[PDB]
Amino acid sequence: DEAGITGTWYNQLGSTFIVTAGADGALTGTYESAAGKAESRYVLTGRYDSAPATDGSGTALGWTVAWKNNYRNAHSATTWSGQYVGGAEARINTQWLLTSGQTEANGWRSTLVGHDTFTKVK
Amino acid sequence: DEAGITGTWYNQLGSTFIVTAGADGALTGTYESAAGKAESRYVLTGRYDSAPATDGSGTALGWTVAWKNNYRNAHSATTWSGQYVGGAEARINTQWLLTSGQTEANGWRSTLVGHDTFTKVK
Amino acid sequence: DEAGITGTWYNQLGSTFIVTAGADGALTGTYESAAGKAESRYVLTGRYDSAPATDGSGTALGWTVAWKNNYRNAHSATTWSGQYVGGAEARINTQWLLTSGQTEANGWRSTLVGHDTFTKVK
Amino acid sequence: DEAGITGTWYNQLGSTFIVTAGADGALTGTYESAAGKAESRYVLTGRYDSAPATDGSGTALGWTVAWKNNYRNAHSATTWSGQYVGGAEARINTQWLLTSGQTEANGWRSTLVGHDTFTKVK
Repeated sequence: DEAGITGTWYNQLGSTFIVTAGADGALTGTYESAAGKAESRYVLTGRYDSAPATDGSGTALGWTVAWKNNYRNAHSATTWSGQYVGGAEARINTQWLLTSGQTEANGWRSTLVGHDTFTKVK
Repeated sequence: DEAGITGTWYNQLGSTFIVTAGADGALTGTYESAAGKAESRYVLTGRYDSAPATDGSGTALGWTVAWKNNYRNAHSATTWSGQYVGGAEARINTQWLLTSGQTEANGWRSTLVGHDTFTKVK
Repeated sequence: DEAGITGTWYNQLGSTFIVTAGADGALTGTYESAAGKAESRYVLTGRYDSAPATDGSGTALGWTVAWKNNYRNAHSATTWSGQYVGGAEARINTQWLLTSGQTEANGWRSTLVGHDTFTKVK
Repeated sequence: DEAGITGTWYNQLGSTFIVTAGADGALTGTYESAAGKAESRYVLTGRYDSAPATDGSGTALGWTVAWKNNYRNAHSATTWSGQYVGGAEARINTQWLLTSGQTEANGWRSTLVGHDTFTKVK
């Protein structure tokens, strides 16, 4: 599934995730968000299970983007946790957490949760 | 906060997170879980906001561990999203998502959510 | 939106949510899950914002089901948090948390997170 | 555990949750938040597993508050999912989701996640 994961993915928001999966579990790449306080591409890094089971289960993975690049600093970071499912309609199904830098008093309002689905077309 | 983040952290479960923060936002390191289907150390990678605001807000960050190393393969990955708060009781406050590889039919039961707090002592 | 919310909704799993919205914010009804350790109907109760803004924003709401009825006891409860959006393709968009009764030591593995979308057809 | 749950609970934010647990799984009561856009008391309703297992596992429960009362309308609702653990340091351990009414375009930024722990003292 190194082969399966590596490439360009798109989510339902129009965001673009470009990733290379390394042989021993690394994910590296760039993320471009169609939504929020984001412009251009941001570095991403993450991990995947390089030896998934072969019972039709997906391949567990995750990655993080900190929302800082040369154009913008959104004082926040998102992590996506999910799985890759291969085949003719290959998908990466995720849930994510977006934490923004807040005072310790405003900690309760720091973290958004949502869900993105990534496909190889759009 | 490169300085502040780099080092060894412990959570309320007894887990140990060793991390180096790089100058332009990288987090690399190892994670050893006191809980779950985990043995020894696992690679982690993530990102942090290398230029946080200076109003007392924390520093947004996240990282991922895929639960595969030479000893075990738990067909799963966790991502932690949170923030570093510095000072005499420095903390990394997080929420996490743990996704396990599942059939597409069992997707609804794939992802656990929780929260860990990391400190420099314990 | 009392009118809009009251009725029968279906999610992407084939589950059926029957609800009455009361004038001062109550939600009462029954839930029948197509997934998991569930049979027949279960009581639900919840709340909604009975005076939403009129800028095209949805109507905030939530409800809980404890997974006990005469046929089954799954020692667990789900809560759905989300919003009702009206019109020709009316939707209730939700995120949910499912907590299962666990020992205090297994607390970290107690809570699943996911997302359901409800429609008036299927 | 009807007995155990019924009463007044306090969380780490100073919020106060007053609840009655009914014999067949109902939770009714009032919630007063020390945090956020909240004043005075708000209705809550929820459910609990009225027949938990007796292996030391907690009692699964959840409830919802819509943030509207005579004083304020915050166009939002929170749901808490968690468990009651009895004994000399009785606790209700929760994760919560707070959804705010948003346009369908801003749906991705609608829902906060966090965690509250409730105790019988403070």
